[PDB]
Parts: sequence; structure tokens; C-alpha cells
Amino acid sequence: PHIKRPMNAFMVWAKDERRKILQAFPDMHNSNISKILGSRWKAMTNLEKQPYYEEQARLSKQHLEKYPDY
Repeated sequence: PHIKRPMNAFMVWAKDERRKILQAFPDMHNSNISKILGSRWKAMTNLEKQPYYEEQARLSKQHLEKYPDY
């Protein structure tokens, strides 16, 4: 949850978008929702990535803040 994984506003917005979609497609597993998210992402507006953007730097800030004696 608070690790420097290769995520981003997309995997950040898509993690809820896939969760928000999986609800609608509880069978659409990763191998499929993946094209959904990445297709829901490009289907966004770029300027609408304001929140999913800072939400990345935050979860990234919550990770390092967690490891002091780095």
C-alpha cells in the first residue's frame, strides 16, 4: 500500500476505476479490465488527471515518510 511500486495517476485512478468497473464486471479480471482501465484512462481528459495525479505523489510520500532510517 505504501511502497514505491510502479503505479501512477492511471494505476492510481484505474485502481478505483477498475474497482469501480469490476463491480460492474466482477468477471473482467486483470487480463481484461487492463484494456478497460488503460482505455478508460485515455478516455479521460488529461486535465481531469489533477486528483489522480497528486494522489500518486501522496501515496509515494506516505511510503518514504514510513521509512525514516532509510
